[PDB]
Amino acid sequence: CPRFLKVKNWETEVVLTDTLHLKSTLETGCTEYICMGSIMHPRPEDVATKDQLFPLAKEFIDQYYSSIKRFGSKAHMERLEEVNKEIDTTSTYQLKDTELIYGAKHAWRNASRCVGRIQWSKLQVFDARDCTTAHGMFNYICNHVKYATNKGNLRSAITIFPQRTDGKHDFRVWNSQLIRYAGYKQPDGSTLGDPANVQFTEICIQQGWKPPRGRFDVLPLLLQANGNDPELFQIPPELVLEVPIRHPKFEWFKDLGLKWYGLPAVSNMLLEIGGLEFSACPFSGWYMGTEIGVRDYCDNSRYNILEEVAKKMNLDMRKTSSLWKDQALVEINIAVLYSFQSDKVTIVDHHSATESFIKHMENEYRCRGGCPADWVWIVPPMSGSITPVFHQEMLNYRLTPSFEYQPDPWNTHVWK
Amino acid sequence: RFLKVKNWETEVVLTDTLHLKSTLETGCTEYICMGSIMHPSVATKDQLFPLAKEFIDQYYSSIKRFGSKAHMERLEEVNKEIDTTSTYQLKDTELIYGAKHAWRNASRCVGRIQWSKLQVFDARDCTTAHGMFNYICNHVKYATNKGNLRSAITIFPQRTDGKHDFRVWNSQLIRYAGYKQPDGSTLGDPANVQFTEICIQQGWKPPRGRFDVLPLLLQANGNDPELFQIPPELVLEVPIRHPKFEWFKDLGLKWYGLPAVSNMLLEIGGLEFSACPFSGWYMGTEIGVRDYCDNSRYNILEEVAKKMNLDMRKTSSLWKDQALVEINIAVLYSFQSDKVTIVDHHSATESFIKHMENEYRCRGGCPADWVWIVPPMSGSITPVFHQEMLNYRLTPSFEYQPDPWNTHVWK
Ligand code: HEM
Ligand code: HEM
Ligand SMILES: Cc1cc(N)nc2cc(-c3ccc(OCc4ccccn4)c(CN)c3)ccc12
Ligand SMILES: Cc1cc(N)nc2cc(-c3ccc(OCc4ccccn4)c(CN)c3)ccc12
Ligand SMILES: C[C@H](O)[C@H](O)[C@H]1CNc2nc(N)[nH]c(=O)c2N1
Ligand SMILES: C[C@H](O)[C@H](O)[C@H]1CNc2nc(N)[nH]c(=O)c2N1
Ligand SMILES: [Zn+2]
Repeated sequence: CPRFLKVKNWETEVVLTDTLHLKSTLETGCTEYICMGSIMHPRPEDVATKDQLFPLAKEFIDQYYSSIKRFGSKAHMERLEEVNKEIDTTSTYQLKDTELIYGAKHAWRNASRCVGRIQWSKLQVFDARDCTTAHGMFNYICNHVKYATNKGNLRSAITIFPQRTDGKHDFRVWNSQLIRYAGYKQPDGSTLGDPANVQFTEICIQQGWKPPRGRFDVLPLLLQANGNDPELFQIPPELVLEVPIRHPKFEWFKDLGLKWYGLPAVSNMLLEIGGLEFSACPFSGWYMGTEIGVRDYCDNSRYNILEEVAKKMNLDMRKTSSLWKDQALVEINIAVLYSFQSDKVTIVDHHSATESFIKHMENEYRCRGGCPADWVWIVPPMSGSITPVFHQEMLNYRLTPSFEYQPDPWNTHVWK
Repeated sequence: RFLKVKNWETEVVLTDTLHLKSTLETGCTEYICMGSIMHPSVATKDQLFPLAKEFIDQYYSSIKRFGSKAHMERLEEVNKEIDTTSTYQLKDTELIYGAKHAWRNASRCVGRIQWSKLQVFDARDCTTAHGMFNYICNHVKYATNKGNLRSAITIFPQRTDGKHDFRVWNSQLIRYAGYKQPDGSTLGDPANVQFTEICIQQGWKPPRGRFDVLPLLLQANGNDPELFQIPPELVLEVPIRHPKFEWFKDLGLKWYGLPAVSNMLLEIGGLEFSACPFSGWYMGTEIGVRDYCDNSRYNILEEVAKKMNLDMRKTSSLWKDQALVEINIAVLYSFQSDKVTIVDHHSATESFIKHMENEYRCRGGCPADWVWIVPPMSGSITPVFHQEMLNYRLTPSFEYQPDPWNTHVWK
């Protein structure tokens, strides 16, 4: 593998040099003869063996002591020996609080698909490894929601529940995000609410949830502790900050009855640190406007509102070459940013966010020797080429600590 | 192994077997993906015969006569020729097959539903830049067809020793000049400031306007390049106006109807065709987003947003996004009103999805570069954004080559 790789920005001519790729530890899915860079995702009994765990832990511990400028120190060699004994006697080990915080921040720093990583070192880490029950998980999650929401001055945070042991005692949040809206398939084939969440909604209903059957119903939490069957909990509604969507010019936009929640909090990913696996680790930041205004609202398989907005805008919808879809899409994203800013709920537009990411990427190249980035995900879903990331070459590779995908828990759970 | 690609909007899953036929590299490895790198980085008789044999085999497999008498005789024929000349010449049928398949295999091209409808002009008998100019004029006239554009490619003689290359020095046959001003800024098209200066330095008298059609700069058989003015009645242009903003025409904008890329290399069966201008018709965003609104291109967003009286102090007003849509409405409206072929990015990406379906069914796959296929605006409200794609390299192909003014040893 070549030692220095160059990436160029075709708009500014800036050339950056990447050496950090030499530290990559996992597979991308690509080969020498095929590129899988647009593939979205390129056994539960199996946990890391002693022999697998030793090198992964040393690699992380080494990285941690190098970061605090104590590599090779007495404290470094003693921590190595203590970890090695734990793995020897118990087949696993426990991270120190300092290492847990370092690992979580670096999984975010390493998340190649995240345009928001300029913030990676300002992450509030909540240590929930003492949790034993689903009620306890509910408590930790409510506190997380309240802290991160901060009455609209959102603060990035992660809550980390106990790590995997034998694979039969996993902690899991069954929700894909802490706050999402229910979706309901009707007998006639139409959908009320968010079509993305129909399957999960049906699971909640089977578990006993009584659905209000509206368009914007906050879903309950479905929480699994220690491998037990999951349990339902209603998030207290005063903890769910929401924004009604209105438009600065179009007085009729409010009459569409749209709203969205303030806190994006992904809850179905796995955090890997030093070979340890944290299967329940909900983390939250704040929104980029297009996540709501382009994807959530205008995806055909989501709320799919382009049609109705175009009608109320009295656009010619007969020919595609009028660009009526594009024109309505901009107005919708204007409304989303206006409504969040008016209510003083943190949000970032796609111009500001991508401009910050370029500055972040350049700094990471300077101080760290690189910045893994997934162009397919970094470039926003509208107006791609009038953001600076479109013209920026990126290298994608997988560093650890990392956030990973994991199978949906209803597909693997053994019901008690 | 068989590879699956999913459309996350329609849940259609296609199965790729065609990738198993590739042997050229992508630039990625198991540990690093270079899918967003623009260019991830003179044969011998021994390099040349396996390449020739592979291409002959796939041609005779394509015409349902694999292992036939003609197939066996063509292989032996090509064998003797590489032996005794260090190269070989393609039959006419093979030239046409190879050129259509280079287009078919172009992973970055969203227009490939048209790939088998390509007019192939054989220019392998050309010897001088005057001959190149004649062949190119005939291409332009045929492809333009009074607005009813027709896809075409003109293929000049192949590389021999690398010292006698035919080259079109222009990056496209029709482009507008760019002028580096005294006060530091740029008049015209900044993409072409360097090429324009080379044309001036070679004797071209520049009109110094905003849309000055560049001359052709043509190199035959490795000689110094020579300048030629394309006859203006051959250059079809469209004044851009808006269907609702009557002030838009006062911007003074125009563009040319014929996109004709002239700086790429065509590779067929180990042979290299360093001059092979090819042309189709525009997707509107190529003009309305990239050519007009790239920071390093015509950069007209501020001006348009001014005349729209948009609030420009905060990025979160999305004033850039509003002006961008209006510019692209004007381009599509202007070409359509003048009956010049153009396709919008919704229709084009929709056609590409259908093309992918066809290729998976009849060919076992379709190499496709998501980074290039997804249009530069309104990405996720086009169907290709939600379509998983596999990128891999098949030959015959179009390849990049160095700019001639970095190689050419003058005399
Ligand atoms: C603080 C403000 C943040 C912003 C503006 C932001 C922005 C984004 C956006 C726009 C995406 C693409 C999402 C999509 O297309 O649906 C994304 C993905 C991602 N973000 Fe960030 N993010 C933020 C905070 C965080 C935090 C706090 C973490 C973890 C601690 C994180 C980790 C990730 C990961 C792992 C992904 C990839 C998700 C996947 O592959 O499915 N982000 N982010
Ligand atoms: C007929 C209508 C066609 C349409 C609408 C079309 C559309 C496009 C577009 C939009 C691009 C991306 C260009 C950019 O972003 O700057 C592209 C790339 C490309 N097209 Fe097509 N195209 C057409 C015809 C053709 C033909 C006739 C050929 C060759 C015979 C061809 C070969 C290519 C190649 C090689 C590329 C990639 C260029 C590169 O890698 O730098 N296309 N096409
Ligand atoms: C912290 C934060 C802030 C912010 N503003 N946005 C964020 C977006 C994500 C995010 C996006 C897309 C995802 O996957 C879509 C998918 C996958 C497979 C199939 C269908 N769809 C997932 C999967 N967990 C997460 C994660 C964290 C974010
Ligand atoms: C046949 C046809 C029809 C149509 N409608 N559009 C077409 C666009 C291209 C096309 C686009 C971008 C390109 O690369 C930009 C670049 C590279 C390196 C450095 C700077 N810039 C090249 C490389 N020549 C070609 C090619 C053919 C087209
Ligand atoms: C097929 C394609 O990979 C898929 O639609 C991806 C494209 N890029 C994306 N980019 C972001 N940020 N989020 C997404 O969900 C997707 N979806
Ligand atoms: C850095 C990146 O590869 C570069 O900007 C690419 C991105 N995608 C593109 N897509 C198209 N269609 N045309 C382009 O010129 C580019 N440029
Ligand atoms: Zn790749």
